[PDB]
Amino acid sequence: KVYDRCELARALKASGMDGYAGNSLPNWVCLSKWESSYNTQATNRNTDGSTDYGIFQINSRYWCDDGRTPGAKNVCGIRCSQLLTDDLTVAIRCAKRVVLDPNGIGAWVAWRLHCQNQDLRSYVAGCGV
Ligand SMILES: CC(=O)N[C@@H]1[C@@H](O)[C@H](O[C@@H]2O[C@H](CO)[C@@H](O[C@@H]3O[C@H](CO)[C@@H](O[C@@H]4O[C@H](CO)[C@@H](O)[C@H](O)[C@H]4NC(C)=O)[C@H](O)[C@H]3NC(C)=O)[C@H](O)[C@H]2NC(C)=O)[C@@H](CO)O[C@@H]1O
Repeated sequence: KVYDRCELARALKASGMDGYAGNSLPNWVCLSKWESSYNTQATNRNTDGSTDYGIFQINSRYWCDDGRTPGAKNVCGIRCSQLLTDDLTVAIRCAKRVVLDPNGIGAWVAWRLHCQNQDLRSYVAGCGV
């Protein structure tokens, strides 16, 4: 599914992402936009054999099992395929686990690049959330 920006903002707010581990909602909408253009089916293969999956582009070296990644740890304890559904439940559950590690939201390259230190008001403007 390709989510609409406010549609995604509502689903994230409903799921307790607003303020999760101290990260306000706009943070999550901004990273989703730059990581996947709001597409739950987005996939990106890396030079290292890993692949990034879903709306949050979660990497198969550490978080999920895709059966073809060298030295994979599967910390979320899921199949990477579960990160590509229209339903965001599993992706959200795994994103919540990722941000608890020491690097926090800095785990996401797109966040470090396009969202960190920026004015993110625009990402939730007009959503009424
Ligand atoms: C630019 C590019 O090629 N790639 C990006 C890709 O980097 C993004 O995926 C990110 O990959 C990085 C690099 O592998 C991941 O960071 C590692 O994350 C693990 C897990 O948190 C860290 O190990 C943790 O280390 C802490 C501190 O020592 C320990 O407390 C924990 O025990 C250990 N946890 C476990 C469970 O092993 C490791 O240190 C990180 N490495 C570095 C150098 O920071 C990052 O998690 C990952 N992000 C996501 C969202 O999957 C990816 C997404 O932006 O896109 C591009 O492909």
